[PDB]
Amino acid sequence: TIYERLLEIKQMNERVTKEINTRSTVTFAKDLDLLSSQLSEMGLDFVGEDAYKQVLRLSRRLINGDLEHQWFEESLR
DNA sequence: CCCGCGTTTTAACCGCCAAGGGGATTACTCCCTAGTCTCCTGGCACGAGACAGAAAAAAACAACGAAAACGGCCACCACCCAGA
Repeated sequence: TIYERLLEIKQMNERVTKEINTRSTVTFAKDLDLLSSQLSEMGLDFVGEDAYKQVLRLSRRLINGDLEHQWFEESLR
């Protein structure tokens, strides 16, 4: 069950790292501050590195309890 | 109408997990309250005077209790209709 729940994350990780590393803003949310800075202020946004390395790192953070089980949900959302 | 007993359904209860609001505490600092001296004027005691109200007597009226009249219901008689 764990292996099957991580294989999909692997494939989607290739594709989704490709995606996330090119998440464009538009023009007018920044001038008027219309984007969600919440997942960035506490560094849960997946910008900067792999997806099948931040999912596992976040899982570790969650098991140790350092990461809320609610914010992990949004970050994976 | 409410108690009693019985199926049938509902949700209370337990227990377990996850999250965080807010109780509780600590440390810093200041602004508010206690305290005190001097000043005085508001509140109290005393005196007074007069009018609001108690009283009162008398009249008006406004609640309590009998016989006649009117209306309604029941019984009896008369008239009309239906049946034998």
